[PDB]
Amino acid sequence: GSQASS
Amino acid sequence: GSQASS
Amino acid sequence: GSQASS
Amino acid sequence: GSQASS
Amino acid sequence: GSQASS
Amino acid sequence: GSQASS
Amino acid sequence: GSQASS
Amino acid sequence: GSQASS
Amino acid sequence: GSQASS
Amino acid sequence: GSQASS
Amino acid sequence: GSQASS
Amino acid sequence: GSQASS
Amino acid sequence: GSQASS
Amino acid sequence: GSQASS
Amino acid sequence: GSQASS
Amino acid sequence: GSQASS
Repeated sequence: GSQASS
Repeated sequence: GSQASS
Repeated sequence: GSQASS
Repeated sequence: GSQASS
Repeated sequence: GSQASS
Repeated sequence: GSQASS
Repeated sequence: GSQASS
Repeated sequence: GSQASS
Repeated sequence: GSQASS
Repeated sequence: GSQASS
Repeated sequence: GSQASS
Repeated sequence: GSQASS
Repeated sequence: GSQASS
Repeated sequence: GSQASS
Repeated sequence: GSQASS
Repeated sequence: GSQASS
């Protein structure tokens, strides 16, 4: 699973 | 699963 | 599953 | 399933 | 704009 | 803009 | 912008 | 911007 | 910017 | 699993 | 910027 | 697993 | 910037 | 596992 | 900048 | 495992 926050 | 927040 | 928030 | 919010 | 495909 | 594909 | 693929 | 792939 | 691949 | 925060 | 690969 | 914070 | 590979 | 903080 | 490989 | 802090 991939989580990306910006 | 993929989560992307911007 | 994919979640995308902007 | 896909969720997209903008 | 939001695009969601499943 | 948000794009979500699954 | 957010892109999420699964 | 956030990109998440799984 | 955030990129996450799995 | 991959987590990326910026 | 953050890049995470797994 | 990979974690990247910036 | 942060890069993490596993 | 890889952790990278900046 | 931080690079972590495993 | 690899940890990198900067």
